[PDB]
Amino acid sequence: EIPLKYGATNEGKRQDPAMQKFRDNRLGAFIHWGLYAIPGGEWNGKVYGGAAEWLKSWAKVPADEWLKLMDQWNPTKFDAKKWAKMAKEMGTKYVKITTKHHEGFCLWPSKYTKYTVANTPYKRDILGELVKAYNDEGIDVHFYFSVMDWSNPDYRYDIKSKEDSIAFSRFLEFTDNQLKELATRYPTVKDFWFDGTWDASVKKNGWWTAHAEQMLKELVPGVAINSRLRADDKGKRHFDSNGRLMGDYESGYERRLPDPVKDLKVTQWDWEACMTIPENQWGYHKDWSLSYVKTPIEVIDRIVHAVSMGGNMVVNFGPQADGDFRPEEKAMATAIGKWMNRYGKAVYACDYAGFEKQDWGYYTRGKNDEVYMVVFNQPYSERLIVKTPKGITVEKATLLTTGEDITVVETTRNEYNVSVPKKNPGEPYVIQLKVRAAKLYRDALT
Repeated sequence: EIPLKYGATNEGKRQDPAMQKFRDNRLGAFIHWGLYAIPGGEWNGKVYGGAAEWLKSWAKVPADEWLKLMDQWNPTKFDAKKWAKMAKEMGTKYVKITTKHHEGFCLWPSKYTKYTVANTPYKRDILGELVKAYNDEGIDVHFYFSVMDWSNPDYRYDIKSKEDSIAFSRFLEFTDNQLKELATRYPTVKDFWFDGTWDASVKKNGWWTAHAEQMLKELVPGVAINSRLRADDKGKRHFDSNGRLMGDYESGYERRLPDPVKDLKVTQWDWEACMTIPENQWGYHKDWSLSYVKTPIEVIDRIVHAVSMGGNMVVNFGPQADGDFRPEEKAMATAIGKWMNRYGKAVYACDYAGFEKQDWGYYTRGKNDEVYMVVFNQPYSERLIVKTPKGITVEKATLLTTGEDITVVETTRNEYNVSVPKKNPGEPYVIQLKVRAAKLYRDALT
C-alpha cells in the first residue's frame, strides 16, 4: 500500500456518542441562503436554467458587481423561530446551514472579510439567530462551508506558479481564521460539511485538509467532518490512495443514491446523502417550471432508501430573499412531517437490516433488532415476499400504525409471504417484524 501522511485517520465507524447522535438523527434539512436568493436565477432580464447559487458563473458577473447585492440584502420576513418550527414539524432532527457559499458572502459577522451580513441593511447575525432557534427546538446544527471563495482574490483554482503558492497560502490562513471563528463563536455546532474543495489547488494541499479536520476536532469535542473536505498526499479525494475513507462520513451521493443490490459496500461506513426538490436547484430559483419537481412520496422514497443502506438523508430548501420559504417547500415539509409522524419509528435510529432487497420497498432495522418493512409498491399478489438471512426466522408481523396482527406464511426455508393489510393504507406504510435467531443536465461536482 501507498505510504501516506494525510490519508485516513478513522479505522471503522466512529462509535462515540456524538457520532451515534449524528447517525441516529437520520433525517436533516439543508438550507441554502445567500446573495443568490436576490436575483433567483435571473440576471439582466435573462433566466438561466443552471443552479441559481451558481448564477455569478452562468451570467459572468464580476466579483465587485455580484457582491453589490449586499445593498439589497434585507430579508424583512425572516423569523428564526418560524424556521425552526418548520423544521420541527417536518420531523428533521438536524439542519445544515450555508455559512458561506462560493460567492463568499458570510451569514455571520466575520471579522475577516467585509462581505458579511453585518454590512447589509439588515445587519443581523442570521447564523447566530438560526443556531439559537434550531437548538431551542432540540435540533442539531451543522455548518456548510465553501472553501472556494469567489470574493477573495487570493483564491486559486490551481497552483501553477510561485505567486500562486504564496497567494494560496494566505488564502488558507484566511480560511482557518473563518473556521476557528465559526467553531468558537457557535460552539454547539455538531458538524462541518465542506464544499468547493475539488479544485487542483486544494488537491495539491492535502496536508491542509487534514490539518483543518484536526483543528476543528480539537476546538469542538465530537464534531463530525465530511469526506468532501479531504484530499490525501497524492491529491486523491474522499477516499485516500489506499481506498480508506477520510473524514467521518462519506459525502458524495448528491442527487443520487447507491444501488440497493450492487452497492452494499456503503454499509461499511457512515454516509450522508443530500438531495434537491427540483432536478438541480439548491439556492432560490424563481422558476421551478424549468425542470421536474419531486412529489413528497418521491422524496420519502429517497429518505427511506438512504436509511435502508445505513445512511442519512438531507433534503434541501432554498429560502426566498425576503426570508420566507416558497409555497412548494412549505407543502413538502408539511407532507414529509405528516408521514414521519406516522412512520418515523422506521427511520430514526434505524440502519441497514442485512436482508436481500425485495421489490415492494425497503427494510430498515431498529436499535434493538426490530425489522421494518417500508412498502412503496403494493403487490397485486397481496403478498409481500420476505427472504431472511441464514439462521433468522420471522415470528410475527404487526401493522405499525394500528398495531394489528399481519398474517405470516412460510413458503420455504428462509422465505415468507407477509400479507398486505386487509385495508389498503393508501400511502407508503410500515409493517414491523419480530425476528429471531433460528433453531440539458449537469452532473454533481463533488
